[PDB]
Amino acid sequence: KISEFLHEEQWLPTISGVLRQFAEEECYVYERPPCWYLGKGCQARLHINADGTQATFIDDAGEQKWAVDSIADCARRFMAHPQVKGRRVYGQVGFNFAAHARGIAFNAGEWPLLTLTVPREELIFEKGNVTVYADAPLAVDTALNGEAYKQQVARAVAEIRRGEYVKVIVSRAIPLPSRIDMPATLLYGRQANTPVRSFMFRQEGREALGFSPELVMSVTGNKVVTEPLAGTRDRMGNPEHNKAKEAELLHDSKEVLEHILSVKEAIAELEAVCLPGSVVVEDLMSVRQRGSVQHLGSGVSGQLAENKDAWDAFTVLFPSITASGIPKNAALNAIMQIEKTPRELYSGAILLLDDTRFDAALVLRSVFQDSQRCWIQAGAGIIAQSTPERELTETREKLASIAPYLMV
Amino acid sequence: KISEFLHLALPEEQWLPTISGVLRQFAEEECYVYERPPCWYLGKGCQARLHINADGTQATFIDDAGEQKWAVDSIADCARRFMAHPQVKGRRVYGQVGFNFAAHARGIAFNAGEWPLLTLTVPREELIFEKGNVTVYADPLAVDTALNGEAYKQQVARAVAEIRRGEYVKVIVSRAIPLPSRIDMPATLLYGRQANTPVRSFMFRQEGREALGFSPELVMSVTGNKVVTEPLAGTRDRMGNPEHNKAKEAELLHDSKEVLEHILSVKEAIAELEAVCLPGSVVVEDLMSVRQRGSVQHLGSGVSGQLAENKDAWDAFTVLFPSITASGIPKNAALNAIMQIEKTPRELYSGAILLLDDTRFDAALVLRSVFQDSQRCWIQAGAGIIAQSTPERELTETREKLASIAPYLMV
Ligand SMILES: O=C(O)c1ccccc1O
Ligand SMILES: O=C(O)c1ccccc1O
Ligand SMILES: [Mg+2]
Ligand SMILES: [Mg+2]
Repeated sequence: KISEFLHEEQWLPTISGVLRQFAEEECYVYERPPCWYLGKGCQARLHINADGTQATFIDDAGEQKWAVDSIADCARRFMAHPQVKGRRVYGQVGFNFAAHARGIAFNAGEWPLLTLTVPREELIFEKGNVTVYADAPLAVDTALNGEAYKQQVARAVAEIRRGEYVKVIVSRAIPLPSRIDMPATLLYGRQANTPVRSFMFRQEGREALGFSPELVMSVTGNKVVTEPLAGTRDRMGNPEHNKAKEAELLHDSKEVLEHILSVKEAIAELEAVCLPGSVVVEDLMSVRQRGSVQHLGSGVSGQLAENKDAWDAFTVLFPSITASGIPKNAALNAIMQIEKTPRELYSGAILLLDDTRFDAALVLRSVFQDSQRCWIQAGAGIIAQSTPERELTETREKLASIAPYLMV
Repeated sequence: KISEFLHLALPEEQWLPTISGVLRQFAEEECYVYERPPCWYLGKGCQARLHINADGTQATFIDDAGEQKWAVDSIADCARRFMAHPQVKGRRVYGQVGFNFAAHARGIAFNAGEWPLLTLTVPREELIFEKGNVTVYADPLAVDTALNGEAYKQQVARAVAEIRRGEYVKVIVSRAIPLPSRIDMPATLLYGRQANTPVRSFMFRQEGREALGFSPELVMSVTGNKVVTEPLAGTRDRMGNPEHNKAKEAELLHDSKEVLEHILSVKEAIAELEAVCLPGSVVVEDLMSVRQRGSVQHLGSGVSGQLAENKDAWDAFTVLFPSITASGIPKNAALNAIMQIEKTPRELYSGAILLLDDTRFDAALVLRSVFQDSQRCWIQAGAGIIAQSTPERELTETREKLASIAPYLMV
């Protein structure tokens, strides 16, 4: 039921308003051009806890515990539920969803593995209008702790060269001196970036926001698309510098090899769920501009096989190859061996599910805060040809996409 | 034309021998051989020919009514008029396109060789062999590949230095190996084929010029509105045991120099196809997998597209040719570097062989091939030179490739 219809550069500020006017209440914001989506409150929720041992459903009638033998079956059950079907669903998928779904052992973090929410209220910004439906920057030193990171990379490089795996994303968490103003970081960060999706979610005393550089996955009807980005240079100088960096990226043998290794894995992943011969690269290794950095990017698509749904596709595609590694399960393991803080939502997914689409954005270029931690996180794809010093610099170039725009 | 069908109760072992035995009987008549599995098409004589001379200044139609001079304002239009000729419609057409067709099309200045730029021929008689049946329509040289390796190395060095100066990104530098004698074509076909796994095989004789070879890649295939191109680039040997070969395969697939050399050419192929296709129809159906080609294995990708309404197979061919994998990047600068660096005309080397029928426009790249005319008898092979290339490796590469033809040349 459409409540109001008030008649674009005011979209940004309005969302902030909404987040503040109704702060300390649960909110989910998602940008998928030409629209913004803001959901508020909670009419139904599926919550999977940090170690994947409890699935909780909540709606107005109360709380239920659902059998959690398969998180994907829980997600399917939620989407088919009477309180849910026909409604837009805002979701989040933590990094360790992969290990849980994969029968890989893992150490649980603090954040949920998966949540899906039908909001009580919803604003939609489109065609210089909004539709309502109802029932002070901070300085961040991104060099600190550099040497420990380069050791982690040198370890990864040793493991690859020994043949333990081919690629792994090693990331570093940078703790922030104070909690940040999320609505103001959103506004200020956004104008600094050209992301494929933006998001801000506040739920159960935990907050995350970011400018997603790529899609994990998009499903429209029977067509599945994934969008691996891998291979990076800065775009942090004048146009001349940036354009020389673009040509350099296109012709650098290390960056190109990093890229193609991931596209070929993304092809094999889609092949596991798609009709034979339907998997094609629609865009091969073009440069994508993402704020402080520009990347090689490819679009791969296929047609889901008859016995495969968007959740089967999501479990194979998750996490992005470009945020985990190759082969995926060995990389996931190396990540849990090498990294010392839980990724939580970092390298996970933000979801928007509605009548026409399953949309899943990769969680990078993002900032996170709960009762215990406030941090940003960036990594780099490590291959046999990686240099620890260059990969450090790469994380810093990526961190410059979010870090300068953290408002206190 | 009158036709006859024969079932030969011949074992597989004897099929290739029978074909080259028939070729033997065509003695010194003009003829055209093309293998596109499951068939071998042999054409004999000439009923109708389009001839484009070496400098691209004269187009001639020839049939039983005599010679007619056509306007060379557009080779593509000439080729279109020939296909639409009453003499031609409904017949398989055997074509050859010389390296210099590129430069000419692109209004780049070239030095003409002696071979025609392009010819298309409807033969007078035809034989089609397919799995032991035939349909008729009627009315050991020793070659040292190391010799002169030093001169080639300097050509590679010069290309590399030119790339490092930013003149172009990639160029194929090739070397011609003069041969001691004229070769026996039917015996070369027979021995050379069973040692190769080419996309197409060919042999032609026309107006005192001959060529034969085992094409490793298809410039282009068009059936109806769908155009496929299959760029190959990046090489290792497969001259050893299956475990040596499997090692070389994994090594090819993960070598950053080879992977870059491959993808640079694929993206050029994609951009070329996009100029003549429906927006969004150009996709990569097969990304960078290993293809086995006799003495060598290569990375190949399969790219496809849907032709736009204002464009035909002739339009696709003009943009797709020569193979980026035979010229360079950017194409025009690479064609200029090849003309300044190489000392002999390529003629048909790195050109195309065409088989055109009702359904299809099939074009195979001329590499792994042998040429002979009134003046020269030679083989030829090159290598894709990028910033990372070393002259020693690239010489070795030309020799790995030459080994698909050199060992099988018969007198
Ligand atoms: O390492 C990269 O080049 C990269 C770029 C974009 C997204 C994820 C990545 O690992
Ligand atoms: O240089 C190569 O590896 C190559 C391989 C196949 C065809 C053309 C080529 O240049
Ligand atoms: Mg990288
Ligand atoms: Mg090569």
